[PDB]
Amino acid sequence: ERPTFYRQELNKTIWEVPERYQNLSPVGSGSVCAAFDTKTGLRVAVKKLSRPFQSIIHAKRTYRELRLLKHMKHENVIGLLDVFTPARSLEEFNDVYLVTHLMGADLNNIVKSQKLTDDHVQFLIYQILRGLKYIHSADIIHRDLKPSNLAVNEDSELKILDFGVATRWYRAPEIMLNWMHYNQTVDIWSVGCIMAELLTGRTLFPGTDHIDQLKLILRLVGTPGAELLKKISSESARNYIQSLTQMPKMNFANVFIGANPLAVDLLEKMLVLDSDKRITAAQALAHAYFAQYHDPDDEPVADPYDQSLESRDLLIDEWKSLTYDEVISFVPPPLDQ
Ligand SMILES: Cc1cccc(-n2nc(C(C)(C)C)cc2NC(=O)Nc2ccc(Nc3ncnc4ccc(N)cc34)cc2)c1
Ligand SMILES: CCCCCCCCO[C@@H]1O[C@H](CO)[C@@H](O)[C@H](O)[C@H]1O
Repeated sequence: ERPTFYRQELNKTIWEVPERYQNLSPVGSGSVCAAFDTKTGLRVAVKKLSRPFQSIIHAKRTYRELRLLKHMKHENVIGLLDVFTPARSLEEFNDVYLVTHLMGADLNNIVKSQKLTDDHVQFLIYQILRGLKYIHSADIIHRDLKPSNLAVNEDSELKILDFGVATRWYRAPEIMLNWMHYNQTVDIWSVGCIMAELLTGRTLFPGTDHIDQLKLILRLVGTPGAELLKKISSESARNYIQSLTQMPKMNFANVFIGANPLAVDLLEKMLVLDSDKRITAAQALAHAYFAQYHDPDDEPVADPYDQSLESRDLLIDEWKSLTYDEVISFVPPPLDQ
């Protein structure tokens, strides 16, 4: 069933791809070409992974990304159109290519190139939360949500991805404080930071580093209360928190001047320091702010995903063979009609 492959050098890089994919053109940097998919009609991104089996960290990362992308089947989350290698045997297996729908803009472009209406914010944050509900239901935490990880087309349809502007700006305070474990609601923190930026056109917490990032956060939300202090396991974190000059929680309505009050109320529900008290993605979808999009009959959950597999301690050649099996067992999506 093997397709016919053709070779081409593109910016001093070899590219060996099925005939299916035509008119490869580099779009930046592994490395990515825009292509025409003759099978489907669609414009695609073909990403040739960089040194996928260089080391155990690379091989594991390769395996994890392939497995995750094979699992994602939701309108607001990146999906896999195809995965291929030009190898006809495991023994000649060294290259992995991923194929996805080609993206135009990201949300860093739309924010930095527009003044967004409240109506448009409603729709974009809705879709982010709808993809997160799905991702979170598989017990997956994104951990890296920021505008550049959110693709948005000319129809304002949005997809969550991970390309793999500081990330720290959108990171929950518990990750700043190097918390041992963290909750799925770290991602809700990020959405709050993103939503804020879409409403104001400004980075909410542009910390120059991690201590500075905490400082800026605490300025808005206040220093921890005695309920929250009681939940700090770390002796060192606990001392440092108790060492702070107490700051009061700001009223977000006096900060987000001119914004829709329902949008402000939601921000108050997302940007809570205590993560146990943060609104969840599924709860967020039912907030009055999304009254005109929310459809509890069309906000699906994912099948369970076994994370134990990508976390084993295996040799390079074993991750390699496992990745090969995932490539071979790939079943393509159905075409539209
Ligand atoms: C590194 C890594 C490791 C493990 C998992 C991931 N994740 N995780 C996810 C979630 C949690 C959201 C399921 C998604 C991914 N991987 C991912 O999104 N991969 C991806 C992202 C962007 C592209 N690239 C382009 N695509 C579409 N148009 C373009 C147009 C231009 C351009 N330069 C690039 C592109 C290809 C693959 C990522
Ligand atoms: C000084 C700023 C540090 C405040 C960090 C507290 C915010 C995190 O909140 C904490 O998240 C944990 C991780 O999932 C949970 O186990 C705790 O119950 C929760 O209170």
